[PDB]
Amino acid sequence: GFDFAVIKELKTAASQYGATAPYTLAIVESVADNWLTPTDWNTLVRAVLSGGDHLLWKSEFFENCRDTAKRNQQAGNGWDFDMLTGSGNYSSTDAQMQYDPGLFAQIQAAATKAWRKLPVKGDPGASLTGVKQGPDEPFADFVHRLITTAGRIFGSAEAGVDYVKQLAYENANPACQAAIRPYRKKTDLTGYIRLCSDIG
Amino acid sequence: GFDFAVIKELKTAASQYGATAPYTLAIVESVADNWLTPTDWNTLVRAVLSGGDHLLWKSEFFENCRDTAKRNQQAGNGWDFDMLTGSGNYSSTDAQMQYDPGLFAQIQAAATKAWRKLPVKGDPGASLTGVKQGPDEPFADFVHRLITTAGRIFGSAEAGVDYVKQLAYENANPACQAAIRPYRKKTDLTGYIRLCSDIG
Amino acid sequence: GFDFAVIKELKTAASQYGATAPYTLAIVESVADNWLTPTDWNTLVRAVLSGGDHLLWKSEFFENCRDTAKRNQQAGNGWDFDMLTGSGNYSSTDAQMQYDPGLFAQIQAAATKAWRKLPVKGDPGASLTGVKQGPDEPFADFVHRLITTAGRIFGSAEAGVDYVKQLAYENANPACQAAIRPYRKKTDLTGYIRLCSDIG
Amino acid sequence: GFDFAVIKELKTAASQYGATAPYTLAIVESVADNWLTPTDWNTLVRAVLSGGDHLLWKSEFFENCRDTAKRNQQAGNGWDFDMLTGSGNYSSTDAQMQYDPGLFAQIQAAATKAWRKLPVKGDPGASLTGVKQGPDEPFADFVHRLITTAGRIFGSAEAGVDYVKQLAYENANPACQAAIRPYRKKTDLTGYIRLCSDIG
Amino acid sequence: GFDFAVIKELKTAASQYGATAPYTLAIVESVADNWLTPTDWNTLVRAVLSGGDHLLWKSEFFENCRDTAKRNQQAGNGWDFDMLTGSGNYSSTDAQMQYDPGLFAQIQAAATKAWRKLPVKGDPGASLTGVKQGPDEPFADFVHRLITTAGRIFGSAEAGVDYVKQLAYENANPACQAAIRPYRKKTDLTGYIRLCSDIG
Amino acid sequence: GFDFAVIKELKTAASQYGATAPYTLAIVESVADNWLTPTDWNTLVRAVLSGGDHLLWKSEFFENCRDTAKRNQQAGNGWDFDMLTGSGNYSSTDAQMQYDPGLFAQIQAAATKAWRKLPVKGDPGASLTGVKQGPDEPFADFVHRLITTAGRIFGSAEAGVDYVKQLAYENANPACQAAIRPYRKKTDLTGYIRLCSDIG
Amino acid sequence: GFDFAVIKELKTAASQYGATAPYTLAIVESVADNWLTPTDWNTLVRAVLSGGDHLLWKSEFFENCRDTAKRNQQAGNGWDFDMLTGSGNYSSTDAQMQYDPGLFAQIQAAATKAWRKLPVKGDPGASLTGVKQGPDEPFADFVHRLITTAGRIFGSAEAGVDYVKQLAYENANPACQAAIRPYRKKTDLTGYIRLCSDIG
Repeated sequence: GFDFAVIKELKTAASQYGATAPYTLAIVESVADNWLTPTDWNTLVRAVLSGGDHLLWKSEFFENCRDTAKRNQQAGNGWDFDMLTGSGNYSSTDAQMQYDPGLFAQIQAAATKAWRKLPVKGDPGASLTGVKQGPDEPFADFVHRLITTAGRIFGSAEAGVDYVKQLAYENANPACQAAIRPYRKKTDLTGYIRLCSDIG
Repeated sequence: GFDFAVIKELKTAASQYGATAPYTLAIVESVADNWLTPTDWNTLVRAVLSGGDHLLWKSEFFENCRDTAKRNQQAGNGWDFDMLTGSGNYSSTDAQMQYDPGLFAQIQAAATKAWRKLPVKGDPGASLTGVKQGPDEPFADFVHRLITTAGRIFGSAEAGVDYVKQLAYENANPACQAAIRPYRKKTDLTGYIRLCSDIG
Repeated sequence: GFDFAVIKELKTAASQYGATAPYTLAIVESVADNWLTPTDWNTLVRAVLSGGDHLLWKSEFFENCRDTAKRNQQAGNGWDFDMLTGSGNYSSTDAQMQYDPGLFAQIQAAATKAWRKLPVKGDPGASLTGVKQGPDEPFADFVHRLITTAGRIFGSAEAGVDYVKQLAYENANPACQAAIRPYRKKTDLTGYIRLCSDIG
Repeated sequence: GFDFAVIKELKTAASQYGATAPYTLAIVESVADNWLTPTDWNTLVRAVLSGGDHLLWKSEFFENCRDTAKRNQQAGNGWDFDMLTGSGNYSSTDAQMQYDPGLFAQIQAAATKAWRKLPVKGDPGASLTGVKQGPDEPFADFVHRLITTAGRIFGSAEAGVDYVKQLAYENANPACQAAIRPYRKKTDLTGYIRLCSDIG
Repeated sequence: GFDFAVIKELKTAASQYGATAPYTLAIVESVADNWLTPTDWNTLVRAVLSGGDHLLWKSEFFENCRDTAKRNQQAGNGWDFDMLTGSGNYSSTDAQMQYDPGLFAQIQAAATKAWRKLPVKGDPGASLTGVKQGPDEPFADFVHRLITTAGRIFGSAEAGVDYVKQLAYENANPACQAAIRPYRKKTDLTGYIRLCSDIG
Repeated sequence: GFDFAVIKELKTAASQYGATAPYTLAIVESVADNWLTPTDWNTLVRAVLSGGDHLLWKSEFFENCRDTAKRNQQAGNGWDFDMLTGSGNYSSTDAQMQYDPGLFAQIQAAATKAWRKLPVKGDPGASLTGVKQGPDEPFADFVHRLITTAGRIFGSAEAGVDYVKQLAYENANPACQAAIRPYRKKTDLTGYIRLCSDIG
Repeated sequence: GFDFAVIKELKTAASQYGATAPYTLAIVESVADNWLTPTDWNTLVRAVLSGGDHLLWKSEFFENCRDTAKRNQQAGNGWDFDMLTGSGNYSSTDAQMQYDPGLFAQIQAAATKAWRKLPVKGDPGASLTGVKQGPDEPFADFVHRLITTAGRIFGSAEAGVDYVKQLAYENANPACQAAIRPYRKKTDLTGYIRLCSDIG
């Protein structure tokens, strides 16, 4: 089916998380769940994504998939042109929907393979390590935001380290961080959540 | 074909990088390139991997793939039992090799889908952030090792940050780090490669 | 097949590890993988091993296996003499190879049962607890050697204890141990690998 | 024939020298020596190179070469579609190998023309002017490396100038450069090779 | 067609830039655009160029092109003598114009291949690094001249470096350079264009 | 008709003004006035412009225009392939000129729609806010240049503001600006044109 | 037969020794040992050598050898055109191999005569008299290198003279030469080999 808003949302996450974050490809493959055409899949993506990424993925589609077609006719499928074009001649919606289910397996695998291929820019997440917690904002909630998105981008929650500790420290508001740095070194989450829980 | 050593190597990388590092799944899908049986694929993996991971992936194989079979017979493939068991009745090597190429697409997609599913433990890389550069070891080569594997695990080379700077610092030998910390703060790779290039 | 060198190697390990170390019986059963004659198995072992061990195992073979034959003819196998002698009358290589596969199961089980029976001397590993690390030798590599072989003999890596700590200590070179004992008590592997990493 | 490693090597040189260094195009035209298909030539290059470069060169291939086809049919060749597509309809390996030798001349000229067209990024060589000679590394060998690669990139050995002299100076180790700068100004290669030839 | 003046101009650029500067071969291949005879091409070049270069290129023409003819008759072109002489027997203008278009591809490729081969002297550009800006001449325009021609010869605009900075410095008039050297070190183009913009 | 020089000129303005300045699209649509082929329009633009921009615009041409073709055949035009390819099969110049005038309306609208789509880099005008008036150059003429081009890029003459006042100030020569800043704050164009009108 | 590497090696020696050193012509005549075509001999040499040398030798070949042909037909050989062209009409490999053995004598003599004719530049050996022994390098081995190559170029080992003595002296490292010059004048090889045999 046509996913509209969640597509927009993953595009937003793609610009913040990058088309490499376990998040993004997880959602990719999640949407790939449905028997549907790569044609509109890719029109959709080039709508959210930017052109050359798209057309490159689809050109490598043509190349590798028609090599697969070589193999398929070595095995003798008798296919690979029309659907395995994205749209060959009359793939107008349903005429493309005429997929073989194993042909659907092929097309879905190829689309996700493509999407898997091309590299992201390489720097959409800097915000994570960046400025701080907002001063008025609650601290532990900010830290929770931090570790959750750090798992999102780093790929695991188990990135937490004195690196992450001083990341939160610098990111804490001047009040809370100014309490923590004189508080102790080797200070753990319990100390922070204990201390800075007020407004004043 | 039977990949032996590189399989061993990815298993080693899986215990160090984890079955989440872009490295590991990249190699997974790279090996998935060949028309072959998921049966020996999975026997291989359960040989390198540990059992429950394997049999769980293959049970979810059965479940989701026989739902796919529901759909396939809604479309009317007339298949999904024998090959889409891993081995149904007489999948003895070649009799399994009797795959439909679209059936191969399905099985490869399902295997990689499974492997994609289950979570790693969550902490095979601690060594990265860990002890140091060896004292006798050359420093810049160590740093190169660091950023390369940091890209391996973090998923991008663009993790480098004053975090990574003090990571190298602590990791540098007492000589080089003892030169760098008095040297300057805000010190970049050029400074390190400049300074500590000797033996004495 | 004829394993030559690895047999020699396990014999070496048997004199150092003893025919009790999980290592040795693991390799025993690993070699037992093949449909082959206990005859040459045992000629091989008595070649590496020493006679009375061998002939005793094979005498208990005769005894328990011919009791098994009692049972087999209670069930009525109609066998147990020729092959279940090791060589009865014309077991000359292939004529012995005429094994029943369930007969092979029996013979392999009996051979490994025998090998399992007789006791080792009781002291081939003293070297482990013994003299030291060589002075010029690297320390942490020595310690790694220590814990690996300690797992080999003790049967688990989880023998490591302040016992093992002072074992390494005494075993460390006079330099490193003379650094460690004044360094601290309750000192862990991190401390050792940290300190003694040099040559001078 | 299939050049594998040297292709990898020129790709490495392309990232260091750039697809403009006399080196790179010299090797390009050197490989172009053989009667072979631009199809796999270009698949190869897009394998080493990055996509848009490739497909752009091949699109301009289509454009200019089909203008050439205009001319060819003004002269009346009766060709330019199938081979002069890269693969028109059945250029499957040998069916493409069905080239006319003058048609091969055309295709080789067109491929090299394309490759000649598109511009490099513009900065893969900075290393040349960059950090230094390694301190332990021998100096004159480093200088030799310098002038050789300077010829590689600049296109001639006759770039050597007091620019290059102070380039080597800065690049020399602190020992050798600290000897040379007090040594003299207007110092030539003979002076450097004379002075810094030791270890200490 | 007969290019007269631009040929003269590239010859001038060849004596200043050398028959290696991306400029010169770019113009070479640009003129090669037309279906025409290598005969007058080469008469033209030996008119601008100097003899041995020419006749050497054309001798290697004969050699490599008649090896190509070997191959062509292995493929069976049935040609290579008359046109693939430059003029065999009756190549008098139009009778040479009787080229096959694939034969034209061959001849153009061969001519440009030749021209590509032979080496320049090795030092036509010294003027670039040389004397200075004229004193009365405007400085920034001179610098623009510098970087443009430096791109011409070096092959890229990205040669600009403190080398090029002191090149302009020395090249600046005594007034402007005498202002700049006391002005600052690490001075960029903005500083120069800012300062020396006057006459007095 | 073939516009040559003005095309070059708009390309120059595109690199200085950007393909967003009201100037550039005004000229675009001005040239679009003529019944002509998008084919050569786009060959022209990709000649001045850079490839991916072009081919992207034309790919979106294919996509949206063949959706328009969907609609056209819902209305039943019976067209959209050959001309609405840019060149389908025999669009060789006149055979493309066989456009329907409403088909020309479509193609012109599509071409300008494309050109309208893709984004400029985002920074070709910095010169505007940049260095200054040349010292010898007349001031008010420079200011006139400023406001005219500021209208060109900003899209209106009504950008003039104390921002623009200090822009001219900084841009004025040291003489004139050094007269104006002590002259007054809130100084208008009349003051500047009054004061700095001399040479000395 | 095709000598590849040794040809490369003599070319290297030709650039260092010059095509006059007894070495080079000795190797020339050594290779001339085989009944083979001067055609590929000369293609080979012009591959290692540089063109005008080659074609000049072969032009004088034509001249003197066709004078020899004058004489041959005064004696009435009835030959000298085809083979005594290098390749007359159908000297394609074997058809050239159709040499008369006395004709081979003629062609070999002519080729070596040519090669004997033309003069070397006149200065490829300066290195010999040049910089020094490397400081770390062993001295007597360096001296051995010296006299061996001095025999190579000078044509005899009996060049050794107080000239050669001070050549080695200057060439000795500062240590050894600084020992020798105060050691004695009229010092012979025995003194040097005696003294400087150490490292320190």
